[PDB]
Amino acid sequence: STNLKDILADLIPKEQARIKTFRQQHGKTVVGQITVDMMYGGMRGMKGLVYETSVLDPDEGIRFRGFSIPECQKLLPKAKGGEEPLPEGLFWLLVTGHIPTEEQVSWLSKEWAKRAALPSHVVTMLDNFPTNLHPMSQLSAAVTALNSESNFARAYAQGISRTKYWELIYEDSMDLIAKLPCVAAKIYRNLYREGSGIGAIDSNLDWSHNFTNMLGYTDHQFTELTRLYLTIHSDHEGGNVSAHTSHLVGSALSDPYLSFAAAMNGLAGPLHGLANQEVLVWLTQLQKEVGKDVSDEKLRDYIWNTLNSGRVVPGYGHAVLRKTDPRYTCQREFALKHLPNDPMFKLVAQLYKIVPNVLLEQGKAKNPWPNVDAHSGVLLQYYGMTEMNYYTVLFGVSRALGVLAQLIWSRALGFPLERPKSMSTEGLMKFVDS
Amino acid sequence: STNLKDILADLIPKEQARIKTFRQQHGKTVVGQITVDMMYGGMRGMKGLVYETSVLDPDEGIRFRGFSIPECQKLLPKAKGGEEPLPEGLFWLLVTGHIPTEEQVSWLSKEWAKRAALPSHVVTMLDNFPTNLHPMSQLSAAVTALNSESNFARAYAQGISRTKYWELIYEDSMDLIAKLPCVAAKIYRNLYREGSGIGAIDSNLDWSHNFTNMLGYTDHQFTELTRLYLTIHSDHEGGNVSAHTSHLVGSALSDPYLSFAAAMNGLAGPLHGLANQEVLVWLTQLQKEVGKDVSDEKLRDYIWNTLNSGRVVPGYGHAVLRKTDPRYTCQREFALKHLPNDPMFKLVAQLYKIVPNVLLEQGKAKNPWPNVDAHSGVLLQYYGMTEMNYYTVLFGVSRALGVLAQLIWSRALGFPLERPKSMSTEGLMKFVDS
Ligand SMILES: CC(C)(COP(=O)(O)OP(=O)(O)OC[C@H]1O[C@@H](n2cnc3c(N)ncnc32)[C@H](O)[C@@H]1OP(=O)(O)O)[C@@H](O)C(=O)NCCC(=O)NCCS
Ligand SMILES: CC(C)(COP(=O)(O)OP(=O)(O)OC[C@H]1O[C@@H](n2cnc3c(N)ncnc32)[C@H](O)[C@@H]1OP(=O)(O)O)[C@@H](O)C(=O)NCCC(=O)NCCS
Ligand SMILES: O=C([O-])CC(=O)C(=O)O
Ligand SMILES: O=C([O-])CC(=O)C(=O)O
Repeated sequence: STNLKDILADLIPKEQARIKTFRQQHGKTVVGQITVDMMYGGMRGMKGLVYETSVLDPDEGIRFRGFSIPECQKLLPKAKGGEEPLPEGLFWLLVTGHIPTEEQVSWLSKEWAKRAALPSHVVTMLDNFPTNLHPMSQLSAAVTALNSESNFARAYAQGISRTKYWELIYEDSMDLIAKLPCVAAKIYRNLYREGSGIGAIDSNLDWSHNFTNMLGYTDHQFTELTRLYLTIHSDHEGGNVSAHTSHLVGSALSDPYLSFAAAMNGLAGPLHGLANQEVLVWLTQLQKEVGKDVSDEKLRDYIWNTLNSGRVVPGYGHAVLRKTDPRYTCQREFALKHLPNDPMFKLVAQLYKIVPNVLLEQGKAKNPWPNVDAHSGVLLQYYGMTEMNYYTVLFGVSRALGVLAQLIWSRALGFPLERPKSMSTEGLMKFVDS
Repeated sequence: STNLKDILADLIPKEQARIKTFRQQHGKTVVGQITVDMMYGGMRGMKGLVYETSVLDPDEGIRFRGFSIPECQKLLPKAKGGEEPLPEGLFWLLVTGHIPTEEQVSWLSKEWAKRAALPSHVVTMLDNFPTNLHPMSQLSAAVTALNSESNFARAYAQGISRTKYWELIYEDSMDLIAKLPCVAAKIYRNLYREGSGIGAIDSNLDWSHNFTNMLGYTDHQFTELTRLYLTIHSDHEGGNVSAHTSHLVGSALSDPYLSFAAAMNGLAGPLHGLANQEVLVWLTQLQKEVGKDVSDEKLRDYIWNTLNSGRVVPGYGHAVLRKTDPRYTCQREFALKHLPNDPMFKLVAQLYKIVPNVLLEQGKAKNPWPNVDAHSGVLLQYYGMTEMNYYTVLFGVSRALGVLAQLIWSRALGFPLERPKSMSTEGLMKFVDS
């Protein structure tokens, strides 16, 4: 009806049947080869897992259940006075494969509003943490401590049918999504608002709005940016470190809280969730070095120096993507729509033109075009979100949507423990020699 | 000399050269095929990663740097008045590929004794946690909060050469190993010893002994069991969920603390680190149902019922192993040596004979023989370690040794971000159809 759990109950049998047939006909079909280099090279280009919620196409970028971000911008419900898609509807899409109605999204905002209360042990933990404990650590720790609240963990220990796993996983996932802005906002306030209270959840507000309210912002366009941000960082296929970590830990039947916290520890890594900060730090050094106002000619020579030094241009490139990132494009649209005379944004715009050509000549790049992280920092900074250490928390809150959507499906489809075979160098040499 | 870091500094270049040559000659060599079923089946039998510290051979079980557990029992230094190998020496083996001297192991015990102090924010967090927060959650949270202490995290943000990564990773890993018994013991005392202090580290004691002292035990043979336990659970190749999680999160350059905490969230999962408890719970139900003293004939009929009900016999089977687990064998040896007239152990012994034959006839089993978890609970319980929820913490403290050993090498060898490609069902169907 508007009850997601019932709609999902109807979808699951159909998907189980489809997969069962496909495995019966094509289980033994070879879809790729594993080389020595793939084993040493982090499984690069290895088809490794099934992940239903999103598929990253190298040339066009991300599709959410086969929908592009432009399609999502147009189709997904917006807040009444807003233009930006609500992350609620994105989650509905990832879970159901269907664009929700307005009423479905309204129902979901209300659900998450009612599940958001933190247990007091987690409030205490958060309030006692020192200011020098990184916000991503605080998040992960708190989410792990939330596992006390887990339906799945409790029911599993009492012996529960395999077929009922997804239901408890759904319940925990909805609970975690609900609580995450409260957790995230407590961290922000404890670190940068002298430990002031996060205030009330409003049952008539969407998730992003309750979040920006608890963060202590009121600017309507910041809420709009947050809706966009939370929508587009939500999922990036299954092979990224945070999706894969959530997937792997979850495959051992760790509850959503544990699986998500482990994902956060992966997103905290420099090579996964820190690029936003790296970009902003690089832009700041840029201005410092050549000046806050620059012609396109100087700017072109700086890139070259960067590269000759053997240093990357942050925010350009991607592991699998090979064209401009649609997550970048849509932030650009927001900017030139809402802050086009922003000096930092202008630099971001400038680099868009210049950097691509360079990286080409250099050769080594595969993808000479920008990723999402090239553009997120200047938007956030524009609206007073200046605490760069905190940025990966926003990413984390976003990424819950995609990874938990998929976790529900992994349990509904009965995906088993992920357990590849490892080899040593010595072992792999003898293997090859016979 | 006796400085591990210097010895490891000498080993690394040689291994880099060996791998570089091997990739140049054999990078493009195919070592396996990926099928649709492997993607749906948790990468089962997929050669997925390089993991140097240990290799699980399906027929003989685990080798630590090519040494068996029997070899390890004989070669590895023991405590002076002891017979059981010290986990210190195991860690030395995994790190160096070499059996340490007595003096090397003594040096290592002293190193870990000096690094063990907890920061006060982690003591506070632990002391404030409620009793209904699972010990594995408490561990993971505390380890994550320890990331405040990370050398690697700090140095990376200041820009550090790739070539120096392993050194800071070593430092953090040694620090984490040191602190882990203190963390683990604080949890145990807060949960089951009314929050009494963990008392002092003794700089002349080995790690396991300081650990059993902080746990509040004095029985010499418990310390001996702990040495054995911590040695044999230390590593089980790279494809298990906790090793792989540590490996994946670590590949994003998450520090050892974050990587290990994420591993713990995976070990907390029922299908990875809970089998010990499942076994004990099953044995208890067993006695309850058929009686605490039984002939081998009744016992044989119970198994059958279990199986006809569509329920597993816990502690039998393995994902990759296909014969009796040497980790099982060596606990048996300890038992029939130290507690042979233990009623629970006798049941464990009885099941050894009977269960294998059953599982055979049933067919479905691949491995009809016992794994390590069949045997750990009765040993621990025998010595008063009766809090089953806590058992996976012991496993966790053990598993640090192997996963952190390998983390050092992954960073020394410059292993890149792990990033396989995922596919949807829909996508994988179209892929196959062309
Ligand atoms: C995203 C990124 C890590 C992808 O790494 P990758 O898949 O290994 O990249 P490639 O396979 O294209 O690497 C080919 C070469 O181009 C280099 N390269 C890639 N992107 C580059 C960039 N934006 N600037 C400079 N050099 C770059 C690589 O370092 C490598 O050089 P090398 O041969 O000297 O080692 C890489 O493009 C990068 O470092 N970008 C900047 C950081 C960033 O924006 N990250 C966020 C996305 S995860
Ligand atoms: C360890 C274990 C999970 C391995 O799983 P696996 O690799 O999928 O096992 P297999 O491939 O051998 O499964 C073949 C069949 O034998 C069954 N089986 C395997 N071990 C069994 C056991 N000890 N008792 C009963 N049935 C068992 C499986 O459930 C499966 O039955 P199915 O066809 O009805 O689904 C499995 O042996 C098990 O459940 N053991 C008991 C729990 C345990 O000891 N786990 C700790 C080690 S991780
Ligand atoms: O795709 C990746 O590997 C990393 C990333 O950009 C993301 O997860 O959003
Ligand atoms: O090997 C596995 O997959 C699980 C396990 O027994 C271990 O990690 O010790």
